[PDB]
Amino acid sequence: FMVSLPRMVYPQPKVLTPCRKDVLVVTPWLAPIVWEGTFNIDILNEQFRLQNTTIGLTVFAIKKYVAFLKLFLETAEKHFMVGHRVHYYVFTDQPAAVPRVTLGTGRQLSVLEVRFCERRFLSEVDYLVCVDVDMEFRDHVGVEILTPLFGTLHPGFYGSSREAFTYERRPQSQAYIPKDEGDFYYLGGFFGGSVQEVQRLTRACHQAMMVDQANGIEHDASHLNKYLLRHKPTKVLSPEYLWDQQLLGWPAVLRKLRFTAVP
Ligand SMILES: [Hg+2]
Ligand SMILES: [Hg+2]
Ligand SMILES: [Hg+2]
Ligand SMILES: [Hg+2]
Repeated sequence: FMVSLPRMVYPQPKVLTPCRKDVLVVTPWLAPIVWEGTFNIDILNEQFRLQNTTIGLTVFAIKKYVAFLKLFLETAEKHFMVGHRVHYYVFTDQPAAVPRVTLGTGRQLSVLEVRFCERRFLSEVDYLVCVDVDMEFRDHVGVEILTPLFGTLHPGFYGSSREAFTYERRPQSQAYIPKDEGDFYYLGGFFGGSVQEVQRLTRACHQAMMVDQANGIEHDASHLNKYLLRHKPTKVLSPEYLWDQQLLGWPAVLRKLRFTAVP
């Protein structure tokens, strides 16, 4: 049950004026492709606040990567889902090395040591967002991404033909994608969706990985890409949501760099 939106004043959408004339803003299966300019965040924020949405943000910070947590969480506090309930889950082998970062109200952090758990996510959050920790939020990352299942366009392949995508190409692998298949090349550093859809993804990925290991063949990205080929995501994030400015600059087609590699 979705309650009524309030009165809001904003510019009328123009049916005969395309949103962007430089990029694809919807997939062939009618999933939006989220670029700056495609969304009114005020409408979306209302929609998700009225549902009292809670978002889990999972990071794995092992060994030397704990060094990146401080900048990651600090910048998340400024840019990630500001205004909504956020639950950080930091998986680490060094719980004591996790920095004390000050969190805004309605936001919490759990440290989970690694050397009825998945069940925990189902009762605690509505969506899960899984990302790499050696990263920095530089601009808005908000509820526009939220959907049952989403992937993010790999920043070095978003203009490439499918032949050039570095999918798994060996037929013996469960991640195998032939040269004549593939919609996009998704990167493993930013994906998510509902808790249910994310658990299905990681479960299917874990089983495919074990089958490959059993067949003497050896990763994350290739399996994610196979999964999202066969289970089309309900939104697709533009490379705004995972960029490397040192490696790729700031091209015109990116009006914002939201989430980036660290110099
Ligand atoms: Hg638009
Ligand atoms: Hg995750
Ligand atoms: Hg992840
Ligand atoms: Hg996966």
